Amino acid sequence: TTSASSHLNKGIKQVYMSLPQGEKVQAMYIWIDGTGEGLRCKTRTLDSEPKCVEELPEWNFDGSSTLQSEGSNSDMYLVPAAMFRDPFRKDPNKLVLCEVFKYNRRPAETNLRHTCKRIMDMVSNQHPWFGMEQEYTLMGTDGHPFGWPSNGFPGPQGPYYCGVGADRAYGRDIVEAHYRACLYAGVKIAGTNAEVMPAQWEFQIGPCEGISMGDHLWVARFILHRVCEDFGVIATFDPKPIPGNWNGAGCHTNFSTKAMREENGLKYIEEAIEKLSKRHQYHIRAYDPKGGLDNARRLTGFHETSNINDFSAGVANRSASIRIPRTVGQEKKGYFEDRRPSANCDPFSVTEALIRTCLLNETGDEPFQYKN
Amino acid sequence: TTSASSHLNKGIKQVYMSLPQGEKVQAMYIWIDGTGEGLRCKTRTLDSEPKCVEELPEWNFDGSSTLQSEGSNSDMYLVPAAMFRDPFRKDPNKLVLCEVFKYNRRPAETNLRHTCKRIMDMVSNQHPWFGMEQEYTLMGTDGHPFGWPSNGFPGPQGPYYCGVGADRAYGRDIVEAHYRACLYAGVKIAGTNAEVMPAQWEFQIGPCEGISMGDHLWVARFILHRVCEDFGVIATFDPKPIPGNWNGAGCHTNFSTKAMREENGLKYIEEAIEKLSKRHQYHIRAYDPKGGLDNARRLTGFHETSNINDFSAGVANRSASIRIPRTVGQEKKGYFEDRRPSANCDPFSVTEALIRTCLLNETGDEPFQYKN
Amino acid sequence: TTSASSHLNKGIKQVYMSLPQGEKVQAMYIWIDGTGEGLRCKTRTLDSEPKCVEELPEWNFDGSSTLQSEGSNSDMYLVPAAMFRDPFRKDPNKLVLCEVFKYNRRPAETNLRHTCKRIMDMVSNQHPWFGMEQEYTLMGTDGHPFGWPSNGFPGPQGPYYCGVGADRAYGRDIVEAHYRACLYAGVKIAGTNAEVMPAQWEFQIGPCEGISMGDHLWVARFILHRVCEDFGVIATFDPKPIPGNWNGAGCHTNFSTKAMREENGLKYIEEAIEKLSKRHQYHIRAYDPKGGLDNARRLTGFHETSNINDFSAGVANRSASIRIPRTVGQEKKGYFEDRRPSANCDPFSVTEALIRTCLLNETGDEPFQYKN
Amino acid sequence: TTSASSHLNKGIKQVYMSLPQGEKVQAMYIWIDGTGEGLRCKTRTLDSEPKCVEELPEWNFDGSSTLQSEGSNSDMYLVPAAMFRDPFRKDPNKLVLCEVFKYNRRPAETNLRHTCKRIMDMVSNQHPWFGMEQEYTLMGTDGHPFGWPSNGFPGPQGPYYCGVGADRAYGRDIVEAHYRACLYAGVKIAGTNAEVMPAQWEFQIGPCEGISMGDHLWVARFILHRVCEDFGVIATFDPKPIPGNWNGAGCHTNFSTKAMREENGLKYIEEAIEKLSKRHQYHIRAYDPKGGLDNARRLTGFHETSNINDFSAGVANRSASIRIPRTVGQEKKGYFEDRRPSANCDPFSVTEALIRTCLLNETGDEPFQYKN
Amino acid sequence: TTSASSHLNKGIKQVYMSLPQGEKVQAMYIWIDGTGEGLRCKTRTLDSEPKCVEELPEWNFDGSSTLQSEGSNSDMYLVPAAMFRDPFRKDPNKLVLCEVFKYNRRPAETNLRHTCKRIMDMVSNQHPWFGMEQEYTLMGTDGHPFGWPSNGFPGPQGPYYCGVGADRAYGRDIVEAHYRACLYAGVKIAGTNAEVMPAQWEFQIGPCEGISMGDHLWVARFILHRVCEDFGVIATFDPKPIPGNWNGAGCHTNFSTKAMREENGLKYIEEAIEKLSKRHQYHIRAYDPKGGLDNARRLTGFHETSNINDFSAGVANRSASIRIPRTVGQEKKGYFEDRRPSANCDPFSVTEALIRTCLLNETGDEPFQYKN
Ligand SMILES: Nc1ncnc2c1ncn2[C@@H]1O[C@H](COP(=O)(O)OP(=O)(O)O)[C@@H](O)[C@H]1O
Ligand SMILES: Nc1ncnc2c1ncn2[C@@H]1O[C@H](COP(=O)(O)OP(=O)(O)O)[C@@H](O)[C@H]1O
Ligand SMILES: Nc1ncnc2c1ncn2[C@@H]1O[C@H](COP(=O)(O)OP(=O)(O)O)[C@@H](O)[C@H]1O
Ligand SMILES: Nc1ncnc2c1ncn2[C@@H]1O[C@H](COP(=O)(O)OP(=O)(O)O)[C@@H](O)[C@H]1O
Ligand SMILES: Nc1ncnc2c1ncn2[C@@H]1O[C@H](COP(=O)(O)OP(=O)(O)O)[C@@H](O)[C@H]1O
Ligand SMILES: [Mg+2]
Ligand SMILES: [Mg+2]
Ligand SMILES: [Mg+2]
Ligand SMILES: [Mg+2]
Ligand SMILES: [Mg+2]
Ligand SMILES: [Mg+2]
Ligand SMILES: [Mg+2]
Ligand SMILES: [Mg+2]
Ligand SMILES: [Mg+2]
Ligand SMILES: [Mg+2]
Repeated sequence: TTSASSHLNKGIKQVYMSLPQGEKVQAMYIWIDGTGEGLRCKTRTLDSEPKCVEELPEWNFDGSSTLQSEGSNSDMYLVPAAMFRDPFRKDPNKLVLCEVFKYNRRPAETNLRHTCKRIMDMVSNQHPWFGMEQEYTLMGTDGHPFGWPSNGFPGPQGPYYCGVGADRAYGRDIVEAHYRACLYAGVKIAGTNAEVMPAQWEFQIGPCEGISMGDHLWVARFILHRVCEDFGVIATFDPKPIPGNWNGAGCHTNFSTKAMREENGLKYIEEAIEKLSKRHQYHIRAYDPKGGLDNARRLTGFHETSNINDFSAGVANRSASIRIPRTVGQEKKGYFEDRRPSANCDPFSVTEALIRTCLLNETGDEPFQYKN
Repeated sequence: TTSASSHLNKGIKQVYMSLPQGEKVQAMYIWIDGTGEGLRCKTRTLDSEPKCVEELPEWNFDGSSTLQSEGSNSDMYLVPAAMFRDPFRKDPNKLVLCEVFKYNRRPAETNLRHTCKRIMDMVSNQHPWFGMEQEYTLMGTDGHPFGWPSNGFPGPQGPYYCGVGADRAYGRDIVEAHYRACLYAGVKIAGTNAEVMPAQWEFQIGPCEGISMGDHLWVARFILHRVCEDFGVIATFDPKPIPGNWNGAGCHTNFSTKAMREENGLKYIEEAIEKLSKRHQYHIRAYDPKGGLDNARRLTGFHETSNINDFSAGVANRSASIRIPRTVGQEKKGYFEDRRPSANCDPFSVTEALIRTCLLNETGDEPFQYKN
Repeated sequence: TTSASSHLNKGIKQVYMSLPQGEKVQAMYIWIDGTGEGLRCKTRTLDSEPKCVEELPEWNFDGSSTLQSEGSNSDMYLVPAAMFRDPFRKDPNKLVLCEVFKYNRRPAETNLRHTCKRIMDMVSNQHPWFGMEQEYTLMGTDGHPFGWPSNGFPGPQGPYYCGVGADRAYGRDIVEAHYRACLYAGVKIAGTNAEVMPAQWEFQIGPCEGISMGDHLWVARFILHRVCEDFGVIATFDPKPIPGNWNGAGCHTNFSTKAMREENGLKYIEEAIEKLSKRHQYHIRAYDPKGGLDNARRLTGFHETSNINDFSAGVANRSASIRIPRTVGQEKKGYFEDRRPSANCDPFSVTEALIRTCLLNETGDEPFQYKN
Repeated sequence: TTSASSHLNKGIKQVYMSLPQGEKVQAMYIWIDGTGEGLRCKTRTLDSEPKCVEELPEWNFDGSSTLQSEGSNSDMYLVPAAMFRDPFRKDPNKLVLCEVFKYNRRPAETNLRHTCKRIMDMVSNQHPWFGMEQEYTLMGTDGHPFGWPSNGFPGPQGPYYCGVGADRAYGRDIVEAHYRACLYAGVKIAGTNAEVMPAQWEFQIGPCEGISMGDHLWVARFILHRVCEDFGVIATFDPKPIPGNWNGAGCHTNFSTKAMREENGLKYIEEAIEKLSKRHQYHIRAYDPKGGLDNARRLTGFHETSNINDFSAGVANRSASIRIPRTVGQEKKGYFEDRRPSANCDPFSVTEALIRTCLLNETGDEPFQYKN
Repeated sequence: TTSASSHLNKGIKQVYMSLPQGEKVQAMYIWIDGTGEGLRCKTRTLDSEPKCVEELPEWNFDGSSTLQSEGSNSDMYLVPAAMFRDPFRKDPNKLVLCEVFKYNRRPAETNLRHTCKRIMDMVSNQHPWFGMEQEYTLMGTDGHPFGWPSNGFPGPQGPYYCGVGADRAYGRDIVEAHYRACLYAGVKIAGTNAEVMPAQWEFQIGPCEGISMGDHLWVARFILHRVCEDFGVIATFDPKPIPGNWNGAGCHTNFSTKAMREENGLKYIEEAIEKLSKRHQYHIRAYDPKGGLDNARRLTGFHETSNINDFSAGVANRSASIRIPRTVGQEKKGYFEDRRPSANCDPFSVTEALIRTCLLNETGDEPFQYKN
């Protein structure tokens, strides 16, 4: 059910961690791996506490161990990009998110922040905002959802959405610890709730400005993985973890600009939606690390989902693939929600695709190569 | 016996919860389900601590999954009504109880605090007071009462009422934690005691004036469910959890007015009882969430219970439909107790029916006209 | 072996008990039930901290559940008698001992404090002092002594009296916790030691004047029951728990008066012993809740016990019915010990009979009825 | 879970049963108790092997222990009615089914065979034939269906009907043993199959003539109970053991006479159905051991059942109350089926009601007192 | 629950017991110890198979180990009295029941067959017949009844008497094995049934003539003990093993003579009843191994038992001290039943007392010496 490491005595760990540290500081480097969905990390000591992200050194790792290079020139580079406070070691320790490069100082295949930042630099004038809702399922060490009957199923759906009670919610300790850890670290977490099927949860981040959204999301999921490791369970972002009559997991994203946020933005929202209506296949390709075969499992037209190759829009409709909140419609200003993306999406890719389609008016099936 | 969640290590949870929070504040929203006897909740972050229930925003939820709407017009509203301190995440965090309205901004089917408040407003002058006694049973995850022998029974009744000892009281930790948490939160809890069958307990709320009774009781129920979830057991309000020669569970209500309290209260008490004597079927219908089917299994005439179809009153008689305390009878002032309502009743409905029948001098088998 | 409640996580309980209370305070009422040996309790909240036992209101309970009345007029009365401060909830909470009356406002059958206090205050001038040694057996939830081999026995007696090893003493945690709890509450506890048979212990209380003996002993018994409930074991006062070649349980009593305790008090000690020599059957009947059937199984002339119906006395003779300490004999001052009472005796009855026979002068098979 | 008795070593019992018997013989008596749905048994020793049911003597039992009489005149009589070979002890030992009589020689309250025999005798010319389909569910000692996940459910329905494999058929050994034992005993068992709900099964008895149908069915039930006791599981005939979206249990009955079995009997079948369509309420009341409240939980129009308050007929319609097999319809002769009776019905009552309504042309609400 | 020796592999033993024996024969001796209710046994080898009990030789044992002598003159004699076939080792091995004498060749204290034989020889001409019903309870090694919930109780009484099913009959395999072993051995066993309390059973021995009754009953007790040892459980004959609202155990006895058996024996039956009605205390003293202390705990007036201090008679009344079967009453010949003796009685004493009081017209509280 749970891993062997979770059966050790944690009082010993607390006793050891209670010791005073001294004068030197710990820093943890984190980066994306070659599969486009994993994460890796390492630790090193520093002589004094940094005050900003740009006053700490670069590093390197062995690329042949993460299938990002060959043995002859396995060396790769790590360049810091953003830093936060460390909730597992407390102040003055830090967490560092880095960018990958090849031995010739060129971005790696799975490095998309490089282009996303350049794209954001152009529209900084109107400075949009993003907010995403991440869903996940807690799994045991034997390949079954945590807390489910051994080789069986719980009752039918209907009582588990936003439920309270020992027979209606599984694993709230993880959620509470994750919430507090994100708040302490400095990730702007906005809320949480339980999902339709048991052992399924959700948390939301934002609104975030420009490039910071992807960094915030990535650090949040790193923290989730670390906490789950502490408790001895597994967190998975698979879009369809359990086949059959059980809901899937998505990553709905909310978007707005200054024009929409101002008075009478509904017309701008409408024009943006009409622009989006003509790039369905391009966006579907963008929203998946494997081109869309993963999202093919989830999007089937039922269980509060729309069809893979059908575009629609509406107000208060949760199966339209794009919806306007009723309050937003009534007030004639706000944002709109896109609910095609999958749970294992890449925030940089999704955000860049949306920005390109909406603000730069470009069309086709291949992104415009370069802009000044 | 106990849930899998209860077998995780709680020291980790404690160390995570001991971190400083910062400047943000957490708030939990609670509302009543579409079946009339369930609860749901979810959380959000706020920029600063509120100091009144009128200075925090509204929200919404998906009604399709709570059995109160359909997909096309699923969205529903939430309007805060009362506020308390959060005992699970201490200050400055809060918890909020709210009402439910549908898309056209009309009260939902299961919302009755609206009318209850509207009528308490017009009855205000008499300053009515209420007090209620809630009973419940503790159950394991396998469907048997907590602590009972596996596929068996404990000894016969008689030594379990207000008992002390490892062989006479089951699950006192839950009770102690629940009472302390209620006091911290600010609910008007008045006491507790053990009941006739083992693993059965009770707590009392009040006295409180007017509309506050319902929200106090509902918040106490939510706190109990949360504490039981933390410990890994289930709390049920079923009127007849175990068939046979075992006691049921009820919700005795106490009623009073300023005239009955100041002096010569028996004169008003007797006439109120007389007026209540001729609305038996109406009150029985009001006291149940499903028209009275559930209560039929409890009220049978024995086990210190009155019959369903018979009305009675007396002094110090615990087998009647209405009881008058001996001290009240002696001192000529006080209150009287109604023993018909079942353990899974709705306080809003109960108090509304009581006020209508007693103080408004109404009659008939139908709810009265819109106003009074 | 141990109860199911003992297998819950107590860190959660401590965390919930680690919250501030506020302005309101809790009081726990305790009284003796209709069997003459059981205890019951209830809790209620007060607006402010009481300063003396005279500030507490009276209360009531349902006598049909406790086997002391009928459902028609089950209601009884509770009137506080003594007050201590609660060691399970810390300051400013309290626990209060009460005596029971019938609905006529007269004492109940098992209420003996009423006459005991009246007799005590009639000889108060003499300043009588009492001390009692209470012993008990720790039992598992399956009906066997705690820590004993499953269905087996430990070695023969001889090494367990005041043993100091893991193979010589069973359950010292309970003993230490009980000692500290009594000291914090304010009971007049004087010492403890392990007994001849494994898993058997004893504690001493006194000396205290007049009517305080019964109150102190009863409150100590309640505290022991609560602590054992916390740890998940059972404490029993049965005079002969294990049949065969194993020691029994008794409650020796020490008695003193101002006349004695002075220079050459041995004269009065011997005079009182001779006076007591005449009422053996009366004292034997008094010393047992059920007239002496229980004490028959213990008093058999073996294991340092005297015969049931044979009176004897001597200095430093532990096999006699009455014993005088050797130091008392050497100094010619002090007290004498009565070894007849059984472990489940009633202090009020025992002390009243002792004073009747020693300070007052009474004879015959019945007590003097006209208040003396 | 399974019973404690099932964990003993059965090789010892086999070794003991291998002993040669001798010249004495054993006989087991079986009868119905006061609840109307229970069986009891006991054993006697005989001097020689009987050749027919006429050679066995009468006996008696204490009726105060089966709630069938009072303690003053508790004696009741047993009169043998049918005989079979014993499959648990093998030849020459016997099984005997008996009728119950009162101390004054009047039939007991739950003795319907007495009237059924006369009713069947008065219509011996037609040579009626009957056939019943008994459905049942296997349960563990913990109260859940055998083989189901602990506190959980198996997959949705559809693959279990007439299933084969370790994951779609639970407990086939019991079915095999029961079939073989019935064949050895001499009961007319026609077939068996697995049912829609996992752990649910069915077996068919018939065709039998006249009064023998009830005897065969009762003996079959007894043998099933004994086999399940040997294996350590429980067999329940409750119409609706699991609430929700799961199948119930019925006791469909097949009926025909010589005229119907002859050529062009479809006319007789149709007129019988016609005259049967008038006494729906009477037949519903007769088809229940308690009166019909039990069958109300199964007949609701769902999962291949007709509504309790409506009467309907058809050829291939399995949702109607009466059905006519397609083969019968094509060939113009045969039998017809009744699908109303519940799983825990009494065959004597069912057959008596069918005969009275169809062949004796009775009408009204109360049975004709004498003769028909 | 079950003993360690019952967890061994029994196939090995079964393999070993299949070896051909040879020309030697084993014989096991059985005798009653000094407590008056315990059995002992041992085995020896014989050269040839004996044909009658007179061919077996004498033997001896060490009485110091059975508390029947002292260490100096410890030797005691054994004299064969009856012979049976061995069911545990099969033919041609034997069982032998013996009498006990001390070193000077006269009966020991607990040897009553010596006197019973002479008393029976005195009245041989009347051909008395006896029959007894033995009740017993099965227990685990932990001290609780076999199959009972761990530290709990099953449902209330009512369904267990003569029950069938996994949930209402505990340990039928032992009953079956004991029945078959007795039949093979040659004991006159007449039947068996399940009793009111779960795990309680009964078997009937008779009708035996004269002195053979005690021999048959003792051998049956021994066989039951050996079978239970094989299965790993304990059989206890205590009259009241479980205090409370649970049935006790008795050893009812049935008696007749040739005159009673012949026509119009009712006069002799009632004559004997009236003759017995005036020696209640003497018979109560004789019907116990310790003067009647044990039986006092069973006879209390309820649970179909008569009061210890009263004598009664009637027809078909199971609450009286004596009873005449309704069949006997309807006819004018038969037998009568005495329900006073306890489960742990001695058949020799019971039969001797009945004969002396009913056929020798003895009087007083002492037995007449020598012949009558
Ligand atoms: N003006 C805005 N621009 C972008 N995102 C916004 C804006 N206002 C709110 N959001 C985001 O919308 C999200 C709301 O998600 P959620 O409450 O789960 O909506 P729903 O449950 O109705 O899909 C929040 O994460 C928030 O950050
Ligand atoms: N004047 C009053 N008006 C209304 N309710 C009152 C008044 N005084 C006391 N009560 C209520 O009466 C209740 C007493 O309940 P409880 O003591 O459990 O009743 P019982 O003694 O029948 O068990 C308390 O919850 C309290 O709030
Ligand atoms: N003057 C006195 N009057 C009454 N009791 C006394 C007096 N002096 C001591 N005692 C009591 O005698 C009790 C028994 O002492 P204890 O240590 O048990 O000695 P022992 O075990 O040898 O009997 C103590 O609890 C003490 O309070
Ligand atoms: N001529 C007949 N008269 C009465 N009953 C019959 C006749 N022929 C067959 N039956 C009965 O019909 C039943 C058919 O059982 P089954 O095939 O399970 O029914 P279904 O086809 O509805 O599942 C058998 O139990 C059999 O005894
Ligand atoms: N003629 C008789 N003389 C003596 N004993 C008899 C006679 N007939 C039957 N019995 C005895 O009756 C006993 C059976 O009684 P039982 O069936 O237990 O009756 P119940 O259970 O109603 O008390 C047998 O042990 C048998 O020895
Ligand atoms: Mg959301
Ligand atoms: Mg959304
Ligand atoms: Mg109350
Ligand atoms: Mg009350
Ligand atoms: Mg001492
Ligand atoms: Mg002492
Ligand atoms: Mg069928
Ligand atoms: Mg059919
Ligand atoms: Mg019998
Ligand atoms: Mg009998």
